[PDB]
Amino acid sequence: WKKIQQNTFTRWCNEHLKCVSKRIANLQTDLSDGLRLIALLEVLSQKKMHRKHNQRPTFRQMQLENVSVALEFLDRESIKLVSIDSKAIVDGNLKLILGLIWTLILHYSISMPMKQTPKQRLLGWIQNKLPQLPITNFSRDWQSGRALGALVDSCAPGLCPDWDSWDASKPVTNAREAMQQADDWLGIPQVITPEEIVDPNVDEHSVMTYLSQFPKAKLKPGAPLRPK
Amino acid sequence: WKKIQQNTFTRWCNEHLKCVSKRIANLQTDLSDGLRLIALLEVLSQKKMHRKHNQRPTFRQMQLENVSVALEFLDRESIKLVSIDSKAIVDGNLKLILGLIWTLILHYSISMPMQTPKQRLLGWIQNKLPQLPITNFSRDWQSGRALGALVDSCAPGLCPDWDSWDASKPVTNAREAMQQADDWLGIPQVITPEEIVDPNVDEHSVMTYLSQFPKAKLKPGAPLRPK
Repeated sequence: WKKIQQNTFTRWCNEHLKCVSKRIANLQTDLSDGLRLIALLEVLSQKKMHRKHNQRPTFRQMQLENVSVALEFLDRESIKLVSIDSKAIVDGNLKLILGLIWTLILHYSISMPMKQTPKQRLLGWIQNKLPQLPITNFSRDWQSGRALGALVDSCAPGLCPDWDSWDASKPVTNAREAMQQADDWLGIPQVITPEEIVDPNVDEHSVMTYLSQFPKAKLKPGAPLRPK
Repeated sequence: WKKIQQNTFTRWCNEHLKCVSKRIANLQTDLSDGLRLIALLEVLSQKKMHRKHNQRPTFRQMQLENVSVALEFLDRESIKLVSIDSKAIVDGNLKLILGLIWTLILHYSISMPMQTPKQRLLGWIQNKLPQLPITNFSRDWQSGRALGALVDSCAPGLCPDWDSWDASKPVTNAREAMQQADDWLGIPQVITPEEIVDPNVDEHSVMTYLSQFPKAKLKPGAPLRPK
C-alpha cells in the first residue's frame, strides 16, 4: 500500500512534464541526473533557471551540480526544504525524494492558489462545497466513493446527480464513476486511480494531491448534465 | 503480478502520447471516449484520421462512433484485429483493451522496423549476445545479467563488468542496466527494475521493453569504461 504515494507523486510529476514533451518512469532513478528535475521546476514556476547546468552529466560530480542548481532555484524561491541535499537525490534515496516532491505539491498545487496551514485550507474549501457532509480527513471520508460523487456534482450539478443513493458497498465502482466525469468534463486527471483512493490503507498525502485540482477546475462545454 | 502487463502497456502508451502533450492514467477508462485512442493512433502511424470525429462525446452513442473511426483507420491500415469491437473499448472491458494495445505494440514497435515478429526480436537479441543461451522473454532476464550484457553489447563501456555481477541481486543489476540504457541510449523504462525480475513476469511485457533496443542511439556524453 506504500506504492500508492509513489504512484500518485509520479503521476503528478508526469502531468506537468507532459506540457514540455517529457516524462519520468521511476522517481528513484529518473531525477538523479537532475535534468528532468530542472524541467519539472521550470514548468511549475513558469520561470527559467538562474544559472546554466550540465547538458551531459557524465559523472556523478556533474549530477550533483545539476541537482544543486535545482535546489538553489528552489531556495531562492522561498520554498522551505525539509532536510534534502543533492547527494540524497543523485544517489536515489527514495524516502527523501518523495519528501522533495511533496514539498513541491504543497507549495504549487495547494498553497499558491488557495492564517492557517495549507492542509486545513483545502479541507476548508471542500467543507463548504459539501456542507451536508461531515468531512474531517483525507482518507476514510473518501473510501465509499460517495463523497467523490458529491464533490464532482457540487462543482457542476448534473455530473453525479444521484450520488446520495449510491451503494456504499461498491467503493471502486462509485470512485471510478465520479473520477471519470471529473476527468472528462472538469479536466481533473487521475493522479490517483479508483482502486487506490478507496484502498483501506491510503495515505492522506496522496488523496490531498488529487483533491487539490478541484478548486481550479473548469466545466467543459459538452457535458451531459442530468437531474435524475 | 497481472498488474505488470497493464503497467507496461500504459507506460508504452504514455511514451508516445507525451509527444503530443497528452497522457492516459487508466487503460480501462481513459480510452473509452475514443479521443486519446485516436491521438495515440495518429502519433504512431504519423498519419491523420480518414474522417472527422466527435470533439464532445456527450453520450456513449458518440463514444462508440469515435472508437469506430479509430477501428476503421486500424482496419484500412492492414492491422489485424483479434476480435475487438467498439462496445468492448467504450464499456471498459480491460481484457480486450489490453489485447488492442498489444496488437499495436506488435505492429508498430516489433514488426514494422525489424517468420513471426516474436522470433525476429529473439533472433536480433541472439546475435547481440552470442555468448549467452537466450530462448525466452522471461526467466532468461530474471537475474539482470542479460540486461547488462545487452546494454553493453549496444555500446561497449556502459556495463563492462556485467559478467561478474551477483546473480542473487536481481533488482540491483536490472536497475543499473536500465539506468544506463535510459540515460545514454534513450530507452525509457516502460517496465520497472522490480517488474522485469519478478518471478511472474509475462513475456509480452518484456518484449515491449526490449523492442526499443534495435533502434537505440548512443548519446555523446556517455561514460564508457573498460574496467
